[PDB]
Amino acid sequence: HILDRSEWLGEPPSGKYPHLKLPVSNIIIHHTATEGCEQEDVCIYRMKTIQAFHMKSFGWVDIGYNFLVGGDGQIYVGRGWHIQGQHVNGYGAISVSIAFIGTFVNMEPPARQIEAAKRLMDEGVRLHRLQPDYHIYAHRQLSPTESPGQKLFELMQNWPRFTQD
Ligand SMILES: [Cu+2]
Repeated sequence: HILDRSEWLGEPPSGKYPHLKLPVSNIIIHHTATEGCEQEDVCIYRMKTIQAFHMKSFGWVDIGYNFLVGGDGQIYVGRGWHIQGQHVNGYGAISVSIAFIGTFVNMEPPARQIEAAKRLMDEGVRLHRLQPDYHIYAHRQLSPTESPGQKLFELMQNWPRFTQD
């Protein structure tokens, strides 16, 4: 279940932003450092609120992430596959971001949230958005941040395609 901008009731982007050359080789895992969401209506509310924060507080053209996944086990489309993402605690790696909605410092995401990210990535490969040999990194490997949270970072150690280096 993938909710696009029309389904999470988002605003259109306020301007253009550099395109991503596809397929991309890297996925970067974030957390949103907000409350999590375990049912669609709450996830949609969170998405709207995060988009507003990014657009109004930071002045960005759109919610910063390419994709987000909710504790409801659903995928939320942010900027999508074709547009470069933007992130607090920035980095320049050519990649697509997936933000786990929530804060995973001392709690883990439910299985269904992790499974949503996995499903998103396999679809990326099928539709030629992600290279077949793509690698997965944590935001904190690339920038001085806690993101995606200690507990989620621990879980990632055993993920297929997770790259320590
Ligand atoms: Cu949909």
